[PDB]
Amino acid sequence: RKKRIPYSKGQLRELEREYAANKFITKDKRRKISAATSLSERQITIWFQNRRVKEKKVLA
DNA sequence: GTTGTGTTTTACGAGGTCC
DNA sequence: GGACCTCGTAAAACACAAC
Repeated sequence: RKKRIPYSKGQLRELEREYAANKFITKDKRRKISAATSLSERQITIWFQNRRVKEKKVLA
């Protein structure tokens, strides 16, 4: 705990790209995106959790 | 050029599901 | 008995208004 570190443009690109392809992360694509983005698997799992909330919220 | 103040983006854990 | 996602929460870090 904690501390709040925003994700860079490059990381989000990669994360948004895979999400646009499949909303849900696999274990294999998770460890691929980690290597490519240098983000932790945990961070990635969390961003995905939070990204689904957003897609849900934004329906309006 | 900065004080208002929403809203959004990262964490995390109780609560419950699926192996 | 951990891996994991419904929602809830908390606070960083924006995004606008304004005088």
